[PDB]
Amino acid sequence: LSIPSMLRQCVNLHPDGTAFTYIDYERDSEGISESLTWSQVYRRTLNVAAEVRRHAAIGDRAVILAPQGLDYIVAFLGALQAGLIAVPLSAPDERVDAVVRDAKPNVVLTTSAISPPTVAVDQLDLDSPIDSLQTTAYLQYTPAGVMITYKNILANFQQMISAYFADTGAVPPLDLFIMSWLPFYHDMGLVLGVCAPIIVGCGAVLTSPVAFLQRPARWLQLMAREGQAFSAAPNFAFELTAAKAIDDDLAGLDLGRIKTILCGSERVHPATLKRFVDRFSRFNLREFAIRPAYGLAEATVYVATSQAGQPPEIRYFEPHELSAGQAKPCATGAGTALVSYPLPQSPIVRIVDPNTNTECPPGTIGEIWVHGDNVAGGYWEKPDETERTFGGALVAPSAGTPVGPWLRTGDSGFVSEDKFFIIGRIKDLLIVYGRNHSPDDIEATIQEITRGRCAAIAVPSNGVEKLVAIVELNNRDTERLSFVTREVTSAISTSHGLSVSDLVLVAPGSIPITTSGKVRRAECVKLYRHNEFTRLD
Ligand SMILES: CCCCCCCCCCCCCCCC(=O)OP(=O)(O)OC[C@H]1O[C@@H](n2cnc3c(N)ncnc32)[C@H](O)[C@@H]1O
Repeated sequence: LSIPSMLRQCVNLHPDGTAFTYIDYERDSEGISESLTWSQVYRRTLNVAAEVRRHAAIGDRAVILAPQGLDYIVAFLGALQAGLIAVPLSAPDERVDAVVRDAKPNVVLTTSAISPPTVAVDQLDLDSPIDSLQTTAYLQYTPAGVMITYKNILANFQQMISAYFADTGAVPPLDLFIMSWLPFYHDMGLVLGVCAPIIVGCGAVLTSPVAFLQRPARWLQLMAREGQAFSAAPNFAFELTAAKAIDDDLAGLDLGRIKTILCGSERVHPATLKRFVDRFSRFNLREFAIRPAYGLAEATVYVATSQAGQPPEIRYFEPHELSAGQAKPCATGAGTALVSYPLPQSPIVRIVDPNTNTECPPGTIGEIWVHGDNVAGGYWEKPDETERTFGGALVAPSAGTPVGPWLRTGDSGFVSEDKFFIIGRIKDLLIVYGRNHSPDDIEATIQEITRGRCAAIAVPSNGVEKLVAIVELNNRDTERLSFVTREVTSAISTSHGLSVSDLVLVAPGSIPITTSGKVRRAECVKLYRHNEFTRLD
């Protein structure tokens, strides 16, 4: 029923079984380990709940402001245990205090090392020998916090276990262990790192994303520990590992026991997936272990994924018609490549015209709408924004299609042969002469000339959008730069039929990224308009 009730059931069945293991690469370059059994985590969870009962009541919000690590886990788990609506955030910012005022928490859960009462859970006697809600568990973040219920989580996990383990009858192997470096304050990292261990019943090997960025090879190492690994990562993280990994760190590594590596949170590029398998197949990586996965925070986390026992399937479509709005399949190798996503059984996906609230015919591109019990009930204390995002109603629905409520994802997609495809985020698209061009395709054209980071943004000017590209380039003459500017400009002209209004050659690190690495094409637009970039001239 509730995460607290399942944790308590993990303690009954397997008191001394390992639950959470955190590898800390901060002091030692090769990492220091520490593990808790189900008994130890429950005990810390109970102790955090006691200190929280002293400051807040059932229904109050508890903001979690801690670095990655075991203390984050018992802070989050201690909140739900005391019947508080947890609020996972990142440790220090103005957009952190925007949440705090939107959520109005009655307690803050912090660490020594970093009006409402604040608790330092590290300084609490967490190993000292010795209620929950049943609807709203936590908010996932004008800032808008998604309301996630235990019914939301459980339903999504049931949809997940069924799709991810369809070839083994929705039963994961006895060997399974979760491995994640994803941050706990993000959709994927929190459900995979903190919740899945308890709901699934396996242990977790966890670390920080700054440790992965330092040395992306630790990801492969930790996955290859005893058992079958279940992990996840954004697309570019697959790139970063295929690039900056040394066969010396991978000395005598077995990757054949890996069970699932999810690729999600951003567009999945076939080019990136081929590099990953072509490079780590040497160490026995099974390619059907790579599972494209689509989702939103508004759906708890999961919407669709690739078939269980097969490697990712790739489809090909004519690029010219794609911009026109039409998906016309073409021969293998020709046109744009897109990862096929089988239309999910649960939740269900439909492609809808955002202007007429009516479904699109197959091959026609519209907005992705989602329906299912994993879809959240709305945004915390935001009635109007909840109506816009969650109040989707289908006009004259097709046979077998509910009329509502539908979650409007803001993503472009289409169906082709009972498979559906994700083009990209609508507001991030570039419209030029009625055609739609996606930044993921543009940057893929640049990212293969420069092999650095990019961002293809749309700057409005006197009634039209103009293509601007921020191109990170290595800093270590005034020619050579011309060869690159001229190279990329022509590569965008011939591959996309677009003119580059401005190419900003910046130093490495200039483009805004996340902690896991998603390029922030949103800020870039105003950093450009406010002339915040320094060019290599
Ligand atoms: C057995 C143990 C249990 C497993 C536990 C693991 C849990 C994680 C599994 C689900 C992974 C699903 C990605 C989560 C998206 C996210 O990270 O959540 P969120 O931050 O809300 O952003 C969402 C927005 O990102 C874009 N996006 C996301 N996936 C995209 C794609 N495959 N292709 C293209 N675009 C894509 C899209 O635009 C969307 O709207």
